[PDB]
Amino acid sequence: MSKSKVDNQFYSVEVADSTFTVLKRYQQLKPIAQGIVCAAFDTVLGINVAVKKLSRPFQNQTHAKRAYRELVLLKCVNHKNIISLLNVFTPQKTLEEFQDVYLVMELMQVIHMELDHERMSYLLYQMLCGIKHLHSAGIIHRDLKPSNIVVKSDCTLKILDFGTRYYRAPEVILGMGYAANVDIWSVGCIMGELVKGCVIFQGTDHIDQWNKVIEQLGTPSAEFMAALQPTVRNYVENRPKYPGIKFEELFPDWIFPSESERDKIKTSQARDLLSKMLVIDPDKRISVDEALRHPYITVWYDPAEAEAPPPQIYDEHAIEEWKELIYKEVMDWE
Repeated sequence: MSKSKVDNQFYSVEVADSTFTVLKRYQQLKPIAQGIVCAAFDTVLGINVAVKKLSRPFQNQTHAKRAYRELVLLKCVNHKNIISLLNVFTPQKTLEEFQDVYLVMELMQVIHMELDHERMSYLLYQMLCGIKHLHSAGIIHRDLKPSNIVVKSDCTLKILDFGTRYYRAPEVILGMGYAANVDIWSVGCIMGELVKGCVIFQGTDHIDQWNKVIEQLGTPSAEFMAALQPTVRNYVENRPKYPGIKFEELFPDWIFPSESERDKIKTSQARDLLSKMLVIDPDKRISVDEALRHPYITVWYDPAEAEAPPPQIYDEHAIEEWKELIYKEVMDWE
């Protein structure tokens, strides 16, 4: 029983100050503190990938920290709707000889694209699947925005990062402390932007960002303001009062698809979901679980995507302990 050659045999290519020694599957390598990163083509998967070399990551405590967190964090969070770790390998064949770690990542407009309800609800479904998986691995994104989401021509969506002010939730703006559903506010902002064709809350500065929120959604409840630090409450109380604009005025029927009788029902569904995500008070904001079960979204629901279990929940060593810990993480990828 001969072993797979493209997956087990290495070639070297010189890049800057370092020999890149990679599996034969990774071809046409081109360069693009953490380490050197080459773009490549994975001939097995038939996709573009980024190959990152970490040289002697165990040789420094601070480098070891970075390396060990990145390996365990990226392993926790692999999902079809997240830019994921595809492969980890080392050319070296024993703990004693172990020097280098290679990480392989997937290498990767639609705002202003004319979408129908089918495509919009699918993009939103996929965003929510990606956020749920992150939350289940104990990661809150906190920084969701159009410029860290990619869509393929077939409307397959992936989130690029998981560690501007337009997409940040009120509780973050006012520094109240936050839970998972900060990410729901961001989804609301992106959904609003997709439909309305502009940034929903476009503050000229950090002070104006709050003004844009209350101007459109209205002054928040006594309960929300009671939860603020007294100095923050005092500012928020002294703002002019706003009643809020009805979501039928902010997001009229005619800016959603209106062709069929199905479109009319889906527009009410879309606006209903939007009215439950763009809620100032996070205690009253829809959760990711409830959003995935919302009639607008749940037509796409597949346990394999929505309940895709994370391999583990993400939460001072000697040089030789760090080395051993990193190497065992590489050996899990066979």
